[PDB]
Amino acid sequence: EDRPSKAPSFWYKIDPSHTQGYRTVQLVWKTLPPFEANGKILDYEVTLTRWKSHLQNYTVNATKLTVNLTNDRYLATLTVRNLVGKSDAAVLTIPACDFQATHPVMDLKAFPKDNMLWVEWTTPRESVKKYILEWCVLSDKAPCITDWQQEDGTVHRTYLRGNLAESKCYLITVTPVYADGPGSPESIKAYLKQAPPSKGPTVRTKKVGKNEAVLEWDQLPVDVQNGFIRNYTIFYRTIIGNETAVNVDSSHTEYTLSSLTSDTLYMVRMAAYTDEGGKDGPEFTFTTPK
Ligand SMILES: [Cl-]
Ligand SMILES: [Cl-]
Ligand SMILES: [Cl-]
Repeated sequence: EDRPSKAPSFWYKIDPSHTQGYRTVQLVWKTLPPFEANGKILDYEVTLTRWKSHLQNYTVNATKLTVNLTNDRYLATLTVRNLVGKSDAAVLTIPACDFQATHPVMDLKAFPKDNMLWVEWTTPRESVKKYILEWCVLSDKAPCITDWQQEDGTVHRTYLRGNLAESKCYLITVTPVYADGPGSPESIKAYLKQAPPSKGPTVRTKKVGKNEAVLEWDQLPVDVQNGFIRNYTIFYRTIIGNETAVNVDSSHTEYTLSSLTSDTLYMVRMAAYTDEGGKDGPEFTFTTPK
């Protein structure tokens, strides 16, 4: 048989340590797909070498390792081992603490097609070794827990290899990786599929005159949007009259109704719209003074 056929995908997250002078580094990798593992994975090995210092090695039986690094630059390697031998290594530079990330991807966009969420960008002008893509759902009913994947340096379009949901807003971040460290990240929001909002805006009067009323409302919580809100519509009518409808820019949170009749009972509601349709909020009432 054969040893594993490629290095695992390999990345890290870094934070300040409780110990002065150190950084807590969470090294992470993905279990190779079975076709690349070529047999039972026995374990992994990480090495860490600080510039002009002694190499540290760790045997790991898991897909994550937490280490304490100084503020210096490190070379990190990861190999996966099976009964036959060791894979080629995944290699990263973990830069010194004064490292300035530059050279982000340009023209980042994301869009659904064929039931996958595609992400594409213009390649940076530098030689990219590989890319890290990260994503999480934006929601007030669940924290942003990231999943991630790795791409070869020649890639400029790919799809997220997760099993995603419709009507959820994904925050997607693309980071180029260079020989000397990560590039600066860029992020975009996108939906695998949009739907009409689950709730409409709740409208209230700020001020009411004989012939005008100032309305205001809070923006919809992201969770209930189910897509990018493109615009609102205000519908209003005298108690005895026909309905009037006026469109409102999605970036606004106030609007003045005009040409109102004095001494009159008004009923009013608003709807919010995504590309897929709209949803009415609750009806509200006010009476103009005489
Ligand atoms: Cl991956
Ligand atoms: Cl965006
Ligand atoms: Cl008025």
